[PDB]
Amino acid sequence: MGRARDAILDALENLTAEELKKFKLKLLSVPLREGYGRIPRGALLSMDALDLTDKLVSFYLETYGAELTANVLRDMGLQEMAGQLQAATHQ
Amino acid sequence: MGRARDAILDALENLTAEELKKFKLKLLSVPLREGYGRIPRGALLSMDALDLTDKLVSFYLETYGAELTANVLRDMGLQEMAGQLQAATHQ
Amino acid sequence: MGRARDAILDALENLTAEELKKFKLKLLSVPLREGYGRIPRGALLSMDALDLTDKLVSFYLETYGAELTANVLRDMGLQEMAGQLQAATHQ
Amino acid sequence: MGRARDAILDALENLTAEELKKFKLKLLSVPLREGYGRIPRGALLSMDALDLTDKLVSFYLETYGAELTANVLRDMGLQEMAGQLQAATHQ
Amino acid sequence: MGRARDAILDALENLTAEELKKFKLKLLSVPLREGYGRIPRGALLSMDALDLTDKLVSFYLETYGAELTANVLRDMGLQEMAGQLQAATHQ
Amino acid sequence: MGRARDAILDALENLTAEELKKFKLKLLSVPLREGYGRIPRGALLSMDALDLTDKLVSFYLETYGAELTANVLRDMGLQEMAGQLQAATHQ
Amino acid sequence: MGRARDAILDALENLTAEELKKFKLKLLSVPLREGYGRIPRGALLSMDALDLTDKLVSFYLETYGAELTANVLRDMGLQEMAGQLQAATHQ
Amino acid sequence: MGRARDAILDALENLTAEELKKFKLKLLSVPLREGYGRIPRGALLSMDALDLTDKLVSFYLETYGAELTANVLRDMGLQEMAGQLQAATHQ
Amino acid sequence: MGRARDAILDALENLTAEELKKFKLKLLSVPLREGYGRIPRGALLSMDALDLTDKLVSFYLETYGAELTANVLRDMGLQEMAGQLQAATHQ
Amino acid sequence: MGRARDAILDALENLTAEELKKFKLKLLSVPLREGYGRIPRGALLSMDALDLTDKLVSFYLETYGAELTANVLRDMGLQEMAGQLQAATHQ
Amino acid sequence: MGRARDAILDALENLTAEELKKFKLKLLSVPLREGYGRIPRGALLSMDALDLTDKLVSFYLETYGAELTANVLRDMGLQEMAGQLQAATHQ
Amino acid sequence: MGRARDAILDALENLTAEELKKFKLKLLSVPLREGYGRIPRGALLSMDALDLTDKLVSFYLETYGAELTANVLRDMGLQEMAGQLQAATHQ
Amino acid sequence: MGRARDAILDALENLTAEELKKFKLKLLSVPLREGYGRIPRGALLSMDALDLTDKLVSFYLETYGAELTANVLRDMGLQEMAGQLQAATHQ
Amino acid sequence: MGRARDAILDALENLTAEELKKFKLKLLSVPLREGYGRIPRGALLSMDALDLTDKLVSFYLETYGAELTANVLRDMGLQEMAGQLQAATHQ
Repeated sequence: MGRARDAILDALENLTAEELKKFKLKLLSVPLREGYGRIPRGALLSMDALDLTDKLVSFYLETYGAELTANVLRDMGLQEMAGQLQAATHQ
Repeated sequence: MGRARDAILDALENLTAEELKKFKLKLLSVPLREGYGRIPRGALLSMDALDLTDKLVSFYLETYGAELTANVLRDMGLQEMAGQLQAATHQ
Repeated sequence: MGRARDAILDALENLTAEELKKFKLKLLSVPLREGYGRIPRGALLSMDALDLTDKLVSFYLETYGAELTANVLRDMGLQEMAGQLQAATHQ
Repeated sequence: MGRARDAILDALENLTAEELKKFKLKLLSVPLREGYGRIPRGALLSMDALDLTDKLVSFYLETYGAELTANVLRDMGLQEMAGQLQAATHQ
Repeated sequence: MGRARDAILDALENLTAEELKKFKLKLLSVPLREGYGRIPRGALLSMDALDLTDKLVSFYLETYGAELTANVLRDMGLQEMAGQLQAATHQ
Repeated sequence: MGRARDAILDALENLTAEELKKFKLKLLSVPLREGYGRIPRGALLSMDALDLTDKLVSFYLETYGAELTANVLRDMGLQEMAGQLQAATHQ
Repeated sequence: MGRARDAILDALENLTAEELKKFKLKLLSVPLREGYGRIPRGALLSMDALDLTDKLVSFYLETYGAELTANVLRDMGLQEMAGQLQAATHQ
Repeated sequence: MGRARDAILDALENLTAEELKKFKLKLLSVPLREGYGRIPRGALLSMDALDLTDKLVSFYLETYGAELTANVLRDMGLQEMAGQLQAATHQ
Repeated sequence: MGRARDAILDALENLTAEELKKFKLKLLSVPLREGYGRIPRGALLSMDALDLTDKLVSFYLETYGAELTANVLRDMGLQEMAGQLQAATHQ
Repeated sequence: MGRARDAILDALENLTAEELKKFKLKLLSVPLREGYGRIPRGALLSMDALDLTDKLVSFYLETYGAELTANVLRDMGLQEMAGQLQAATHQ
Repeated sequence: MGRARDAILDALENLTAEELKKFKLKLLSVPLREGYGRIPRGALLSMDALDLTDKLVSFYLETYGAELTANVLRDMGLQEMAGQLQAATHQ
Repeated sequence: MGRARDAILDALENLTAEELKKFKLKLLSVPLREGYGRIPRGALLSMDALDLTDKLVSFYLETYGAELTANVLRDMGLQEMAGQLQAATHQ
Repeated sequence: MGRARDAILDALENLTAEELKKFKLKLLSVPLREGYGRIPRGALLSMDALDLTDKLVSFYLETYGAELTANVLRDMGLQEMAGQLQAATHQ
Repeated sequence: MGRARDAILDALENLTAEELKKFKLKLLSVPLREGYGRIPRGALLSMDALDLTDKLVSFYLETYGAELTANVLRDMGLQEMAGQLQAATHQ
């Protein structure tokens, strides 16, 4: 399958346990493109990094999942991680 | 068949594992109108969200099931899920 | 031949395997009208849904069989199936 | 047919699966008045609530079955279910 | 013809498929008064409730057949069917 | 014979034990085309993926079965399995 | 001779024993045209697929037997069975 | 059902996790009036507020449960929470 | 007729299904006196408690059957049932 | 008679009960060569490994039966049993 | 039946889950007087309090079971529980 | 009959359910002497300790069965049960 | 049978539970050579180490199974385990 | 059974939660005598004191288990615990 399920993991494994919670919280209110669902709170507020990567690639696709992860990471301040994620996904 | 069973599921999936137990506990003593039975403790304290919503639409009807869920949600404090459920059910 | 043998089936085939046992158990102690017999334990505690519907329409007639099934279902709390059966049989 | 088989069920469905095992274990050593047999251990440790109620009303009569169930429930601590059982059976 | 052949039937149709085997097994060693033979083990372990009632009223008379059935039923614990049999036969 | 009975399995076998339960639950309320029946609740809430795909292709036709599976899958959010299901069935 | 008895056998042989019993049950109450008899309960609830096919082609004619079988199959939900049955019998 | 099961919960959620342990420890030696049992240590030393209030209303009744909770709360020092509990319970 | 066919039953109904299989397995290799045969594997590993008691009293005798059952029970650990069987058989 | 009926059995006994169902399910939709019939669904979904082996060698010949079994095994993923079957049958 | 199976439970429900593991571990190497077997490690390291007390009264007798439990409890340091057990058992 | 069927059982009942699975898995690849068959994977991965001992003594003889069990036990690291089996079988 | 099913186990049993999930997640997107299937997501995200080794040697062969496990272990960082697996497999 | 499974516990129960990790880590590289296996990292880094003592006495024997524990304790600096372990085990 696509390798985008790995580039996301390498991006979410570099987050500390404190800013992973911030990522999950901001995932609850980020604007979404039409036709895509939103992860429910009950599952979102308890997943670890691996489950979160699986769920992100499941609800969204490779391209949109990577793009959404990059946008959320950039909006919360982390610039180098979003940059390396975009570098890994685009080429 | 009515879509009110999906609305309850969308509201019970936004509760974490902690206030789901609180919801189930509050369901054991909430006042009920006449002609409706009460879910026994033996099964109530073990269902997850899916079993709970199915069982709620089983004992109570769609309209009363949604109304009772909204009442219990307001009673325990959550005004956002209750408002979402009212919006989904009424119209 | 009356169609009431079908409306009962649609009510008993929507019960889970656990609550079918509850239905059969409650059928052993429900009050009965005069002139109607009671299903013996040896056969009742082993029937599946289809045999149960056949025996219910055999001992009790169409109207009384449907009414008794609705009463037992409503007594054990299941009001959606009871209402469905009442709507199907009354008209 | 007496309704005491129902009142027992409402008492055995209102207690969790963890303490149903405790009830069945207490049932192996509770003193019995003369002329009444004891449920064999091979089947007593595998029955769920429904078969337990049926077996209790079969081995012991309605009055003594309800009395024994109330006594066992009181002995193991639960006096809410025991209280409602006594209220239902006596009147 | 005496009605005692019917009452025994009403006692053996309330026994499940597992208690009927226990009844037939106990019938091979129950003490018997003088002048009455014992059912051979070849046919006893293969007949159903109806054949069992017929042959019980055949070997033993109506009064002794009912009394023996009640005694065996009390021996294995089931004192509800035994009580019903006594009530039906004595008066 | 149509090969899309194999595609549906590939979509139902990629779901975890928790979201398969949600799929079965949402299959109880999805709108249906005229002339197509609804799977009874008693058997639907107990079958696994293999029985589910067999009965999905049995009750509804081949193309409609695939399309309904895709509709339900997108409704609950999973648009990765739904997309590959469309890719398999359409061409 | 007509080959409709082959098409009916093909339709009844591809459905499991569980819904075969349901088919035989609904054959007891399906509406019939005037001049056609009803299969008695004593034989209907015991015959297998082969005997059922033979007696369906016996009591009713080839055309009416096939059409009634298709009607019963659609009524009980299986729309794949009836489709191939009508395809075979019509041409 | 009485609302005092909800009054107790409101008392056990407004006290911190450090003093919930103190409450549970004090519950192990508080004097009890005759006829009432004592919660075993193994279960008591592990429940959270929801399980604790459920089991408090289970072992003791509505009135005695509320009274015992108020007694323990005053004993350990918290007078505001006990006063709130009396205000909720008595009227 | 000897009552040892009953006491043995009381020993084989007071042990669970996981101990009955162990009893049957150990009955395969227990030492036997001369002149007594061994139950074949094909039938022994399939019969339940009742058939086991009957065939135990058939192959062996009353006294030897009871003694062998007690020896197997004590070898597999259960001392309470073995002592009960001793008390029942010796006097 | 060829021994190829054994090589199939050695392939159907080394796969678990969960994936025997998947094998039987894919046996209902695998493409078939001209002149060969399809096993009826009613009997397919109930046969065990031995009955399945006999049926496979009956409907299809030894060569085509082995080839079809290998193809179905490779399609469903298991390429360890498929290679073993191919090695056993080809030489 | 003796009440010793009741006292042991009162001693095993009053100790935490952390030290129940210690009790079960100590039970694997405690010296045993002759004529009594040792509980196998496979089942001993998985039972809860109820199964443990049933197994203890099964392998050992009432007197020896209580004495051995008290000895093990004193061995690991818990003196008050052992004193309670001795007081309940001896008189 | 030899006692080696018991010494194996005492070795397979003294190891937990987690490492029983490891034992069964290692039994699929252990080298075998000439002329001895290998247990098929379908039945091996589902049987418990009792069935495992029975089939171990069936496929392999007493001497080789005990030797193979000890070899597998030392292979998977358990030097205690293996030594106990050595002592039990040799003398 | 090849010993490679044991080399893989020693590699998968020597890594913690937190990184076993990472291994199973990386197994969902690793490139595969042509002709080999992919483990379905539903079963892959639930099996433990033993089932994982069994199915790894099932879908892939001895050589390719070991090679794929080594490649995945190398990719996710663990160089010691991959080196040990390569040393065990190659010679 | 030997008492050395107790002394080890008394040596591992006196370890703080921090130095227990150091003990388990040094257990991964301590040299072992030939014929003894090494505990895998998967379980070694998750067991607490009780499972660790059981595992040590299982993989190694009484004498070697005690000796290895003493050597590891001396290596990591803790001398008084090693001394008391020697005093307990040797005499």
